[PDB]
Amino acid sequence: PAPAWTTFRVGLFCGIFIVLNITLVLAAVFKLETDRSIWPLIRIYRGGFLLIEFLFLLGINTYGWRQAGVNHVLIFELNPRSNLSHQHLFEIAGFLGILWCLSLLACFFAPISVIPTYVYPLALYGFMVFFLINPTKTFYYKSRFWLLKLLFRVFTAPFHKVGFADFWLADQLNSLSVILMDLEYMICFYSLELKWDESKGLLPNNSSGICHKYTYGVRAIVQCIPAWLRFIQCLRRYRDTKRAFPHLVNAGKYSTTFFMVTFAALYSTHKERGHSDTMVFFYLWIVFYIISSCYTLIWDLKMDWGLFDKNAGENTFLREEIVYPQKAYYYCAIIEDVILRFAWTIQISITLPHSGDIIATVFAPLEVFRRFVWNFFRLENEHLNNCGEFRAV
Amino acid sequence: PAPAWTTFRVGLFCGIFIVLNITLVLAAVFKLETDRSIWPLIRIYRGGFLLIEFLFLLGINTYGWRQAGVNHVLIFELNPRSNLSHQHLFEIAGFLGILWCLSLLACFFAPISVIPTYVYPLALYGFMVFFLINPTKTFYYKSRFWLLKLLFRVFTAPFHKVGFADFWLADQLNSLSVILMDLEYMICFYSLELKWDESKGLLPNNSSGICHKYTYGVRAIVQCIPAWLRFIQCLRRYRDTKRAFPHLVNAGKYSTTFFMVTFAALYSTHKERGHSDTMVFFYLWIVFYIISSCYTLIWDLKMDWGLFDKNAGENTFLREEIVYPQKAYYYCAIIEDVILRFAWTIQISITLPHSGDIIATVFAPLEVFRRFVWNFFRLENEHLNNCGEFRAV
Ligand SMILES: CCCCCCCCCCCCCCCCCC(=O)OC[C@H](COP(=O)(O)OCCN)OC(=O)CCCCCCCCCCCCC
Ligand SMILES: CCCCCCCCCCCCCCCCCC(=O)OC[C@H](COP(=O)(O)OCCN)OC(=O)CCCCCCCCCCCCC
Ligand SMILES: CC(C)CCC[C@@H](C)[C@H]1CC[C@H]2[C@@H]3CC=C4C[C@@H](O)CC[C@]4(C)[C@H]3CC[C@]12C
Ligand SMILES: CC(C)CCC[C@@H](C)[C@H]1CC[C@H]2[C@@H]3CC=C4C[C@@H](O)CC[C@]4(C)[C@H]3CC[C@]12C
Repeated sequence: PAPAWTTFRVGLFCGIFIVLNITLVLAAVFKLETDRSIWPLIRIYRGGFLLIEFLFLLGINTYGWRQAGVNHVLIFELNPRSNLSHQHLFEIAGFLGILWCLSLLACFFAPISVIPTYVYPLALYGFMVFFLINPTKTFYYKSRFWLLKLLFRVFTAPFHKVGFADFWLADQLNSLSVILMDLEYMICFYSLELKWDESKGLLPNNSSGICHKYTYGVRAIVQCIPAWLRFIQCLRRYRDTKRAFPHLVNAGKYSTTFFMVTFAALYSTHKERGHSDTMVFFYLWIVFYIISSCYTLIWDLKMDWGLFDKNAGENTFLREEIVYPQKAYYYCAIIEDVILRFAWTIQISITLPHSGDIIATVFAPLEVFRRFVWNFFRLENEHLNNCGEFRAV
Repeated sequence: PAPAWTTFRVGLFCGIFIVLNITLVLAAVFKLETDRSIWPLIRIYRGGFLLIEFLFLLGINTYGWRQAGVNHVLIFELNPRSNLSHQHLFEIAGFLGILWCLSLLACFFAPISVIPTYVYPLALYGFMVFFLINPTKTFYYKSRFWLLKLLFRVFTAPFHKVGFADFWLADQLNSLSVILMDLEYMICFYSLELKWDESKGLLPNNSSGICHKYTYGVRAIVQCIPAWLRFIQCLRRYRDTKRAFPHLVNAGKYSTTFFMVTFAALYSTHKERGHSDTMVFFYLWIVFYIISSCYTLIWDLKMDWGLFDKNAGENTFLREEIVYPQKAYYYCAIIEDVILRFAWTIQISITLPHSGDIIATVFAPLEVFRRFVWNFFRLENEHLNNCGEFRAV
């Protein structure tokens, strides 16, 4: 198992997190100003919230993979000596989620003198970066180094060889593209919008902004920077393997992801300008959201998971062999990976007015939950079918 | 060891406790009224605070006894099958200390409608009793029943046989007599002082009370109800063993505890009345505090612990054999069991005006700490010397 101090730290951090969350809710109901816009803060903190949520669901995944015998230490090609058990991710999640609640609380109370209240997001997202690139061999240096060496083979896409960890993380970034949007919004807001002279700044004097629009191609390019990576990765895998079916057909789906965003952006620009030929684009976009919400779905079931098989037997649209104990799980996941998959690319085109933002903030933790369920059966099908194509035996 | 859920609960409760304590301090600095007396609440909550503190130091003791090999399962005559490890007392302490902080916080905010704010101490000290006398076999029913059957052989003193658990708890109640004083104050305050019509009540409209004085022979009788028990227990042990030295000389020390309290009470009554012959008592009291602060001290070292031995050897006023690893511990305890033991019976005679209360509240957690250090070497000397006189071999 794990030492008795690691479980103590897990519990301590989760308790502090719970109490600080309740205090956050109460202070937001009572101590709030209710006179200035709160969105320039909601986005900046929504990024980090999605990160913390993702780091806890990934701790639950590493427990489900071990209880069911998936052997994720050979698939990732990890080291069978030292690995992060679920209690080592439940611990980083809580630690980084304590500072998030502390920053969000200080941005409400501002319980200090002349120091401005816009330095708290900078402090939080500076500490979150310096926790990762600490050169001193402490606080999980082996894991952070294994992750830093690998976040470098992903962003420089076509110059390396694609292993399962590169593919897994590059596909994990597809459902985590809100972090990039909110990391771009922080920069464009701190650069040319927030007035440093005023002592409040983060909640500006209003109740009209220039960085959350689909602007001159810089919100759309960051929106699908996580599809460009996997497009090039599949093209490289085709260039190397020469098996033209799976890799080319696969890249043809991120290709569709490319068209939806550009057509939505074109329509948005044309109407915010007020051109007469705007509506012709709105008919095209709808075709790409219907085309690409299906392409990525009939691929999750038939090829990623491998469920709708012909020689199933008694399993009624599942595989011949299943690993997870029960059998209702495979049907709840099937019914969920269509409901949550339709809404996922609404939120990619949609990222319209202030009613078009309480939808993005609500659906953002539902694209990091759909990936949490993807990770469960992708790894299982990779274990007993080797369908990724990445292992000789 | 222990299951991985018990350590998680330990950590969770300690984290919630820490955060709620910091919130308590902040709300007492800021949200306070600063217009009404706060003592009628300080006493009522000081009782429960001492209880919670005692239940955590006793968890540390059960760890020190096991790491050093004291074998407290045979001395107490426990069951070698199921016993509370230190993590099962670290858990009850935190659980009961969460409700304490919640009650103390509600008494500050009063964050509910017409319901009065004096029902929170009643709620807390009703739940603390009903956690113990739950007939349903859940939430440590074996331990709570072993304790309830034994709190009955202690209060009915001379009709049972004195084992080590009876003596141990009856001597533990000597340094926990503030709980009884604050349980008597709660009753005499809720009975004839607090006006139920007013919605605040607990903080009365003032900045003159009739229940914390050394009153007509009730505060003093409850003050030394924990010395009467051990007096009778030693008399019974003499009646049975017929060895007249240790038991009679032992009872002769709680006899001295009896005289200090009555002389202090006589002096206090005579001066608050204003009699001319008051000061003659103040010379007697001082003789009993000097006589009885020495009697109980030269007994802790020579007979309870057994340190100042003649055949020590190289241990320089310790035993021939010592169990705890280091050797500075035995000297810090020697130097502490005189400093903290002089002040212990100041606080018994004292319990004088409002300057005579910030001393009792401050010294109350220093008589529950001096028993925390007693428990360490009493059990060790009982282990390797059998000096209690309670085991044939
Ligand atoms: C504005 C908002 C911006 C926020 C910026 C924040 C930057 C990043 C801060 C995140 C902190 C994450 C801490 C590091 C987590 C380490 C997890 C890890 O790598 O372990 C994964 C585990 C196997 O790791 P082992 O250590 O056992 O390997 C040992 C032998 N070499 O086995 C596994 O299952 C793999 C799990 C890997 C976790 C992947 C996390 C990816 C997160 C980085 C993406 C960031 C872009 C936004
Ligand atoms: C106004 C303020 C008033 C407050 C009123 C509150 C009333 C009491 C509420 C207290 C809750 C305490 C919960 C019970 C604690 C149980 C601890 C216990 O008994 O275990 C002690 C342990 C051995 O116990 P085992 O269960 O292993 O025995 C099994 C086989 N028969 O081995 C040990 O080392 C012994 C430890 C025993 C702890 C003794 C605690 C004594 C506290 C009661 C005194 C109360 C008077 C104020
Ligand atoms: C109708 C919809 C919304 C239902 C929601 C689907 C969710 C709750 C279902 C679908 C996938 C399921 C998971 C699939 C497999 C495992 C592995 C197992 O060892 C623990 C249960 C666990 C961890 C399941 C938890 C429940 C689960 C997450
Ligand atoms: C000068 C005075 C105030 C010093 C304070 C004395 C205190 C801190 C000393 C005296 C008795 C000591 C304890 C005696 C023995 C043990 C058992 C051992 O396995 C752990 C250390 C521990 C738990 C010690 C902790 C430190 C201790 C509590």
